[PDB]
Amino acid sequence: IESTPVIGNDGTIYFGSNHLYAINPDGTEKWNFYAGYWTVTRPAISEDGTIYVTSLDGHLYAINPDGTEKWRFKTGKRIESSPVIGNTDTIYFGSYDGHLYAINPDGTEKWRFKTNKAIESTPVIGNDGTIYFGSNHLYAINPDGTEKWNFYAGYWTVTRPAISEDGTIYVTSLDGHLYAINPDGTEKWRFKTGKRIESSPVIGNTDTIYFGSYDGHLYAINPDGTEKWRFKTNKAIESTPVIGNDGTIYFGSNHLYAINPDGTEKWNFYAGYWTVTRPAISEDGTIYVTSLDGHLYAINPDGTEKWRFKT
Repeated sequence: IESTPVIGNDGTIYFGSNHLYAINPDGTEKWNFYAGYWTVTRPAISEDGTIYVTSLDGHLYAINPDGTEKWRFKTGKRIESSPVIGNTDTIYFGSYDGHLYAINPDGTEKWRFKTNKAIESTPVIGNDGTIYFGSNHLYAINPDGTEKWNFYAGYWTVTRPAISEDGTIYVTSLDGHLYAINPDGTEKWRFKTGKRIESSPVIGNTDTIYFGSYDGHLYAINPDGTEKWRFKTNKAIESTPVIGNDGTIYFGSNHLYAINPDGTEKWNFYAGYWTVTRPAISEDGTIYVTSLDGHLYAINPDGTEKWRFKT
């Protein structure tokens, strides 16, 4: 499976399925990290430049900025959860054994927090260091490894949360709700769509909350829980949207869509015969996406192709 591209602070683009490629912004290959047949996730990158990915066969890899392996942490259990960093360089990821793992920067385990469901989603670190993850419900964990609270969207699984500047926590649920949750874990409001949601919410522009639906619409929800607009496409939106520095809302599905803050279409980018990943956007405004045959595309802000890369 191709991962969402990630842009390091220095502009390097990291992408790939079971190889981790590091690409310079001019489209040349910098290095190639290979860990075996297993897909690795999009990386999280620490303040000191260490690159972390999880592999499907249960490793957390720490990789140096030149692509050499620094260490590996082994669990022997499936990982679909992409790692995140917080609380002074701690690395967290979810396991199919049901634990949230916390790993120290030296590759030793800090703690593991047990749950009764596989954690398939990416954890989220709040400004106060709370670690959140969505699975059979929304879990909030303290940095010390103790439970802070749990929020239930009834019976149904929820996505990883988005957290606003004012501390509101948002998740979507499989049955089609967007939930707004207060910092203390109590429900603020809910918004119903009546169709499946697998897309996670993102916040941008004037605290607006965006998510995709299996009805094929991109939804934009005001912070009071009322609908701002919906944008129709011909295919379920299963991936999570992305907000650029100019407020454009992007999402990847059968092609790459760019939507203006007002809900109108900005442009469409097609990657030939292939569906595409979630995009990444660089500070200079270049958009990156991978097609499912493994082409990394660099796309200018106006929707024209800047370059493409496949090894």
